[PDB]
Amino acid sequence: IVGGYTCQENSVPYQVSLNSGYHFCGGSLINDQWVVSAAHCYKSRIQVRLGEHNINVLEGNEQFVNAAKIIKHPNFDRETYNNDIMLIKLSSPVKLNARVATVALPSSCAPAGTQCLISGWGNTLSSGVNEPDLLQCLDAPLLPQADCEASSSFIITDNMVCVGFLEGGKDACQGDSGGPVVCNGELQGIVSWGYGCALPDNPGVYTKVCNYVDWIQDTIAAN
Ligand SMILES: [Ca+2]
Repeated sequence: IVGGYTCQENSVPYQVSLNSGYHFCGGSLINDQWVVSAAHCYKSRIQVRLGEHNINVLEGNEQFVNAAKIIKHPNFDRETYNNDIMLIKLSSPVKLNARVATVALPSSCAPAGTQCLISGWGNTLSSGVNEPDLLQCLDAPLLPQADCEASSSFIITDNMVCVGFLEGGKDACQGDSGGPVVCNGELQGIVSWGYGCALPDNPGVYTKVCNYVDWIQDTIAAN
């Protein structure tokens, strides 16, 4: 997260870190045994880390659980990142508490202008790379598609939504991928891609979770 602020410790209880020997993506806890992330974050094996604040220091609220099933959306397109969503079923249910909690799925597609919270342990620089120890937060609004593409060097599909600032300076970045965009207590987006990070005229692009509520529920029920 570039241009954000350090989240208060465990203040984003649904935020998880996907780890394969190091942090590589984020995710969101949606029930005691399922995590939703981005399909581009797929790996053959993944350890899910919950209750984290400092990912490099054991602070006492961590729960590390291995992924049992890692299910990418069947229509995920690696070239365009269309349908960039994935479900992870944990090998065992986690213990839900104040610091490890679930986030609700969207009841509808939120409108442009809705204020949200984006979070993650991704790169904090708009140039170069800096991986933060502590979870970063960013208050950002959903943007109108037309506004987003006006002077950007990209376009988005109906399964994507731009979130952020047209002026740049504040945005998600590499390492935040798969993480949450929560608005009014509902997961409306998943960090997916962008052109650079925090660059003017190039807001971040996120998977529009409201288009996948049925797939998510069906998948969970089928497994
Ligand atoms: Ca820790």
